[PDB]
Amino acid sequence: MYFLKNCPETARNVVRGQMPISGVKLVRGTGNYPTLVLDCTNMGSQFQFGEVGDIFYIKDVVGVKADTLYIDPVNGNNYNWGTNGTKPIRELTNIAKICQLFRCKSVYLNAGESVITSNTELPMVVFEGPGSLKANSGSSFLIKAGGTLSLIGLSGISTDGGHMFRVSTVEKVNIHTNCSVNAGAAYVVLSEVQGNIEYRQLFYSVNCSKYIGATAGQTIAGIMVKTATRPTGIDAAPVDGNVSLTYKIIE
Amino acid sequence: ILYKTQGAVFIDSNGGAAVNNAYISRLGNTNGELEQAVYKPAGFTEVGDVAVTQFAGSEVKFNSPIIEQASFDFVHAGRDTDSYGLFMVDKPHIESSGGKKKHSFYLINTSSNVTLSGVGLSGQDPDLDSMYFLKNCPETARNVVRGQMPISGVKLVRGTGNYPTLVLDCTNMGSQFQFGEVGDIFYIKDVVGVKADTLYIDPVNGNNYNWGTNGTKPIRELTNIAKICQLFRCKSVYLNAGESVITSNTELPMVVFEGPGSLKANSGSSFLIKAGGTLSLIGLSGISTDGGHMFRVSTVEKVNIHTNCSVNAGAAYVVLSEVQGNIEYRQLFYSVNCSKYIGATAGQTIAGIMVKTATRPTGIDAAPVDGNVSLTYKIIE
Repeated sequence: MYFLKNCPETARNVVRGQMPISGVKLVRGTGNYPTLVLDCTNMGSQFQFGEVGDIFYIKDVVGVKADTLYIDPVNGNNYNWGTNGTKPIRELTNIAKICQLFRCKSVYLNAGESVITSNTELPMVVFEGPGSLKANSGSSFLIKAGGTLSLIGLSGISTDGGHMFRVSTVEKVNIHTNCSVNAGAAYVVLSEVQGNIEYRQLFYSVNCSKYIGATAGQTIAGIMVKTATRPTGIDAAPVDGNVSLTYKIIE
Repeated sequence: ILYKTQGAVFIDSNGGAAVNNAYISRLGNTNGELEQAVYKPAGFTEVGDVAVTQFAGSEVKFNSPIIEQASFDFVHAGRDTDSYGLFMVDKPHIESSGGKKKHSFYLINTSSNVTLSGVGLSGQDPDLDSMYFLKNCPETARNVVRGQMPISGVKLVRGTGNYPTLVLDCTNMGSQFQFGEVGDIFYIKDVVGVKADTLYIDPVNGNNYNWGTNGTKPIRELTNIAKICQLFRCKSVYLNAGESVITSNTELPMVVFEGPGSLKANSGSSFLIKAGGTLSLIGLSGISTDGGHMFRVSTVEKVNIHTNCSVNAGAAYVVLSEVQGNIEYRQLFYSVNCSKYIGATAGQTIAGIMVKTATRPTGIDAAPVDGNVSLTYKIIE
């Protein structure tokens, strides 16, 4: 419908009214700045039958919501909105942005491994589904906002070497993992700022050198690890020296 | 147009057609409510003259029409097959002598975009008359309202069907919270740019037709308080004197509750906590249940429960986590009674607890929570 060619950072291409009844591909473009705005647009059933095209070009959304973002690394299509179960997207690249725009409460991961090869932000929502999450090429999942990130019943999450969650926000961060977790020789959580983190591992299994660490100046954290399958050797020292514990619940 | 039964009727293919600055009026109000529309959609069964009727996929653009003395100003139905046909009205000037009117916008199986110009009204029947009547509008439909509400109080919406579709898009509400009525809050899907600080509840004198956001017009039941608070971004709920009760599980917004009223969960129901934040009960005459757990938490986000009033959960718990929760509960003075402060249905919930009152079940100071809850901190003398 729209082609945004080199629209400047300050420009806005506002869309109001009602979308066509039949599905359409909303936008495509060229240029380094998103400018399309959905201002209370009546999307009809476009989430189910249409496509966004290129999500990069959407600047902001007002009055349009969706409860869940669906990902399918096998049968997904990035042209899709991703907010309707029958039209899931394929990659994780823009899931933080999409959840931000549509105020999603959860992300559903269909069967298969959803992978990242460079640092990618995760929205602070509930992740569910049979899929798994993987950080390759020594990348990390990024936590840039406060709230609670929950991984529930997933096939697991792991990295091929890098720290699993890099926290760059000073707001209260809760990490709730109810699935298998494996950060290998790295940490499950690395605070890159003077953080405030609560981490809780519920059942399944967890592996890491430290559950939580920080690059420098003291980070406060609370931790609960409820599972027999853990690095029992760090029960006495679950965090690095840059982290101070508010509470420790293990065993 | 000066008519008796129907002013104008637009049906089927009228793509791109326009009706600008129309002046449609019935000649007087007398017996207008008895006129029976001749050309109408199947979905319109009411009796009363209709100024403008539209159906079968007709989507004429109505710019600044002036509609007078009509029972129904506009009756519009989307196409039967796929709800096609946007109801488009920009700045209608609606008037009626004696304030006689049934509905201004009778929308059936459709979407709409209406901009108000501060002119309008709702009928004399304090129960059935409303500006909008939304009939069987599908889940994907949106009936958007922009502009300025009428200066005089009106009842905004009524409807039939299982899906909310009305959207307040930065609507200038004027003094409608104080003088008008929402009518049926169920039909409101979303609200943008419209806020209110407090929701007022009065189980004795309240009226559910009210918005509830103005102190002189409180609502009466707790059924939709969470929805209303979420829509208008309310910061607190004020409970007027008397007992506000629920008989089935009801969500509570995470805001401050104040006032002389009390909260009561009857027939075994529980209050539901579905979002993170802080729920505070300050100075109320008390909160209690007739047997169900007091607060059922279904969110994994951090939840703070602050009760500075009398709390009685009887043989049940004050808080039951239905998920792997993260809860902090603080009881300040007054009294508290329960079998356990916090419990969970399964796989460990973390909780912090402070109980500052001598009037508590001291028998559980040593074991304040069930086996599915692990404590982060415990502050009890």
